[PDB]
Amino acid sequence: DLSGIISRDQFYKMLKHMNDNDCHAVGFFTYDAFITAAKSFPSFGNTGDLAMRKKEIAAFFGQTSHETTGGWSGAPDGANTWGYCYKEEIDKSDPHCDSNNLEWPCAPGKFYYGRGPMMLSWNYNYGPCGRDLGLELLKNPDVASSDPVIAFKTAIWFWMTPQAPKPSCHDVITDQWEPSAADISAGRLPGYGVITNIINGGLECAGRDVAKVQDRISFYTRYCGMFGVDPGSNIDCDNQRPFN
Repeated sequence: DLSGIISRDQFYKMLKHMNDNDCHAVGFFTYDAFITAAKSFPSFGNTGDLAMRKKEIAAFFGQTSHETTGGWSGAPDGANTWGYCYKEEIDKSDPHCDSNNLEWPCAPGKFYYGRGPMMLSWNYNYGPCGRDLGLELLKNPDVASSDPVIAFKTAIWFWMTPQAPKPSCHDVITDQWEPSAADISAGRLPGYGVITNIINGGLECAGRDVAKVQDRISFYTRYCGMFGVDPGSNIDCDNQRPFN
């Protein structure tokens, strides 16, 4: 299974500062929770040859490490060793409630700020995620940051789920996505860049936030080196139009 693609040793070598006193979610994100969560998504890390499976895992941790990073220029061992420092958004002031969404209504008093490795946010994402995971995330979003299995499940759910016009990150990284004519025109080609685009393209790609994109790339390149895989082509999204 996945344990033969990413070992416990590898997991903690990647996330080598997350259990440091300087981080904020010490002991929360465990290797065991990761392996358990991945079982709800059997194709994740299990599609293709060993190099492809390792590249998928590197990409998943590259992106989620950025979403949860505590890194900066002077962080011990380098900024790209400080993934998984947070388990939820620092700024909790906004409930992230779209009261115009009728399918996934906001539960009164509840806040849908970012939680988990992918920083799942908004009632309209907690809703479908909860539906697909068989969990009451819309009524009780806080479970996404109190239970590390649920936390990882929300991240893997995001990774595996197409949200038109977007393919899933999974499909892109496993060479199962065939770009449309519109994608081609927009410079959206298979690679890590289009995964950044799927996750936060509107705020980062087309050169909108080079710093954030470079941090995403820095984690990914580090992890690819540790796994012994090539990060591949189209790693950046500075020449891609955001999806809509």
